[PDB]
Amino acid sequence: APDIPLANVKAHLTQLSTIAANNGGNRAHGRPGYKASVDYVKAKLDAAGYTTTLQQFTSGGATGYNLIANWPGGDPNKVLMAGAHLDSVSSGAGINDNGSGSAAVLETALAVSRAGYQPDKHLRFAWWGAEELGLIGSKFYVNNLPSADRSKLAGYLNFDMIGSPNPGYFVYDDDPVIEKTFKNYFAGLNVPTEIETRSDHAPFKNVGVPVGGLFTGAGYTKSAAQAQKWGGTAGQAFDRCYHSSCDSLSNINDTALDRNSDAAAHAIWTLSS
Ligand SMILES: N[C@@H](Cc1c[nH]c2ccccc12)C(=O)O
Ligand SMILES: N[C@@H](Cc1c[nH]c2ccccc12)C(=O)O
Ligand SMILES: [Ca+2]
Ligand SMILES: [Zn+2]
Ligand SMILES: [Zn+2]
Repeated sequence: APDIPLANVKAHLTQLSTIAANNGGNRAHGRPGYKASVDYVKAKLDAAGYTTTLQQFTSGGATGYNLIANWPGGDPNKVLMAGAHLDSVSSGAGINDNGSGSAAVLETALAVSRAGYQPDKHLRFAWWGAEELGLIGSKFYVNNLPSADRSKLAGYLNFDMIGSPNPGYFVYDDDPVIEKTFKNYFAGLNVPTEIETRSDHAPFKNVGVPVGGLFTGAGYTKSAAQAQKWGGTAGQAFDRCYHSSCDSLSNINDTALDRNSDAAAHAIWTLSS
């Protein structure tokens, strides 16, 4: 896999921050900052050669969108998916929650094209709408994916909050092959991980698609033991600005964002061979 350039990921976050500022301070479902987020991500993907789909739904009286990006080629009967919700809550720009996951997934999809990669499995990336309303966009996608296409899914990888300023390194304990691929990447860095103990992998998991993912923590408090193994501040939240107006460009730990973006690409390459 390539090394995902941290600066490229950070630059997507800067664009999402500007989009929030230009649209009432947020990127929330039913508000213009969400669709403007979608348009930015879509234009990058289209220019890199993806076949993109805007999947529209209505929730709460307002139009929502999922953005689906298929990399042409690969075995149609073995599809590997990776995704991240692209909506924020309306209190702020949602840069860690979940610009961080959205930017890592986008930069990994751009890296495929830059590398001239031809994965054996077909790759499909997704940016979900309306996750903050209760997984509405990912539930819509799974509910509208015919069973014949569901059965073609080899896995779904989810990235929701991966740049927390006081981070832990959590790996979902779901499908064993996906979990081992992420833990192998962190082992090469000599960075320990813990099992993740309510995001867009749930609708996939619940219909038997193998899932996994990465998370750096939200409102819970970092323990003494976690500060000893990962650094940071014991007794403070992993993300002190969770769902807050302060979930801004300042609310990112660059090392966590870099490690989780690189791990995302590692798993996507490994699992699509
Ligand atoms: N889905 C949550 C974030 C979150 C909290 N705890 C998690 C555990 C795993 C994955 C995601 C989470 C949100 O968007 O605010
Ligand atoms: N995100 C920076 C820390 C930081 C907070 N606010 C900043 C403003 C400018 C530059 C860096 C920062 C890091 O992870 O090291
Ligand atoms: Ca990197
Ligand atoms: Zn989230
Ligand atoms: Zn959230």
